[PDB]
Amino acid sequence: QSITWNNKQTDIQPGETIPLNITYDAGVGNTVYYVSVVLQEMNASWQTQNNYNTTYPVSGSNQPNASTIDFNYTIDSNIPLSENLPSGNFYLLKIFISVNTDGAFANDNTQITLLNNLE
Ligand SMILES: [Ca+2]
Repeated sequence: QSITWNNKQTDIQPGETIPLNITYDAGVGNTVYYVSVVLQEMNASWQTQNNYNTTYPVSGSNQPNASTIDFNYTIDSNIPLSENLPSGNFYLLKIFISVNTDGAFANDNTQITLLNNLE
């Protein structure tokens, strides 16, 4: 199993939408269970502290095991800016595929900065 976010960007302003282009493949012998995108606040040990707006752009049965999709992912306008997080904490855009009913996973989790471009 594999998954890539093909059009990465480093930052986003809360309230904006990221137009994700995502390639995934469940892998030979596997069946896609879902593809999920969720914004996470992490600590310095890469342990999740908060999860925001969990989405499942691929889900259900009869989905293609491998495809490239476009998916608009929104950051709520009131999620705290990166500069206002506790020391060492950061945002990670979790982008991942589950195969075989959560039997195995792969990810293209990508660090992102939430900032206010007016400031
Ligand atoms: Ca990666």
